[PDB]
Amino acid sequence: APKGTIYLTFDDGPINASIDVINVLNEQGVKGTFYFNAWHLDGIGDENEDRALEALKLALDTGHVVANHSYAHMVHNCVDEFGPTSGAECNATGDHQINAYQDPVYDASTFADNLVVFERYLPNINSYPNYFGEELARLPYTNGWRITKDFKADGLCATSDDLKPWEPGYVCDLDNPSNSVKASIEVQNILANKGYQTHGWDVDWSPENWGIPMPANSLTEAEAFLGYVDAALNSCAPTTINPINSKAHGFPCGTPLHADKVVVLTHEFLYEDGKRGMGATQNLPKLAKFLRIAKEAGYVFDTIDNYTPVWQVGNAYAAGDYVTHSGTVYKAVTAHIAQQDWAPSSTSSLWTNADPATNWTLNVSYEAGDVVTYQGLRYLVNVPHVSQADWTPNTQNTLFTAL
Ligand SMILES: CC(=O)N[C@@H]1[C@@H](O)[C@H](O[C@@H]2O[C@H](CO)[C@@H](O[C@@H]3O[C@H](CO)[C@@H](O)[C@H](O)[C@H]3NC(C)=O)[C@H](O)[C@H]2N)[C@@H](CO)O[C@H]1O
Ligand SMILES: [Zn+2]
Repeated sequence: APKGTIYLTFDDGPINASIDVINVLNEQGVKGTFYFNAWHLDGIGDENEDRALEALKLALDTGHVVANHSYAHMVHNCVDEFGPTSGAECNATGDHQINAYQDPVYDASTFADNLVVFERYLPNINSYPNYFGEELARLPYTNGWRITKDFKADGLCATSDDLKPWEPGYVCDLDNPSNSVKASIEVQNILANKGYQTHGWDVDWSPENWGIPMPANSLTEAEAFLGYVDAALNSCAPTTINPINSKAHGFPCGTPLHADKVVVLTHEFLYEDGKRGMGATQNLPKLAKFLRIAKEAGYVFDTIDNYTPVWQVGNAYAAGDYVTHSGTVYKAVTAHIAQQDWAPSSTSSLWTNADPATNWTLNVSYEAGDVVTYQGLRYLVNVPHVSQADWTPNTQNTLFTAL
């Protein structure tokens, strides 16, 4: 038996430093989840990205999961007209989390255009089992969560309308949050309706002190960081974390799917000797040590696509157990042994659809007070039922009422 499961996640690649992080993981057989922005493939990301596409292939060919972090990390929302140099301009002012989300519908279509750009550089990318770019996402700067119908969170302080949190006068206020944070929540609901899950994080391997001249140099030591991981296990880390920017407000603490797991967040550019410090010189052995000793401490590493386990012939499932089957979440209705001829489906009596989306869907267990969207209209659930073809919201005056 294992102590728990760590999910190593790496934001904001593929950059030339993705290559070196991958080789450290590959030396120890650990596989990681990589949330990628494809503008590094167009070389407009203002980093070292000569080998970005080489990095993307190395990740896929050595079995790491690739996931959708949007095309340009919402840098169009920081400049006034997004173009080649926008990545460089926005690094001058450092106004990244300021007005990070504005038009939710445009911002969300940035995840769509991400996929179009990947498939253009790696035209055979859909043939990799590891490519989850259509199904797994993470919002820039936001500790947001869309996991199941009953497992969602939101980062209510992750972005700002005016000031940075280290500037005098920054007041957060979860009761009326920033228009940027409001926009970020709409983006998640849009992605959820497209069939995505989104994962935030339990722990952040990041600078303890971003203000420092070389902020990559202040990365937590591995031994100490194993301490933050042991700290975070079953302790509902996303609400207790610091700063209040990276908090996941509304995290369903105690939820069963999160038990015995820790999602670690890091950035590849923290592992590069360069503009942010001695990243490779100081932190690549940090990461190597963390794998050796976290294994010793009793952990097993995995990738986010298994956080929600895949339905498997031969496993015993209990009522209320969550699985994934074709990138769609289901909750067991009936304890049973899963056999090949009754996998989850839109008509299974053994399973109900539990995707965190909000359009009306077949085989969902609706509670009263739920709202669904159907043929462009919003209906409210008057009576708890499991939906089926005959009960479309626009024909069942009893079950649904139009808003
Ligand atoms: C500690 C704190 O006050 N806030 C934490 C955030 O720092 C952090 O979110 C991360 O912020 C980074 C700084 O903005 C940001 O890096 C930027 O990313 C873009 C895209 O790669 C680059 O163009 C910028 O150069 C880069 N900025 C810098 C200074 O390197 C990260 O993308 C973003 N995730 C989160 C997670 O650590 O936690 C907050 O609490
Ligand atoms: Zn990011």
